[PDB]
Amino acid sequence: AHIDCDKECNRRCSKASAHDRCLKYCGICCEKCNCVPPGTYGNEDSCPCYANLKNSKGGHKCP
Repeated sequence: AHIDCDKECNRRCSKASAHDRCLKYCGICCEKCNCVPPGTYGNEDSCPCYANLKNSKGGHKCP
């Protein structure tokens, strides 16, 4: 089922300069892979669904 990547991301970038560009972006990445890791770090591994989610350049396209 769909997870609250918005309500969750709301924390990831709860105080991020781009509280929007971040969340928003997550609002999409979520669709790509319903994964929301804690804070920000290697934790990604935990949720590769979104981790593996990168661009062509090979950089984290998602926040």
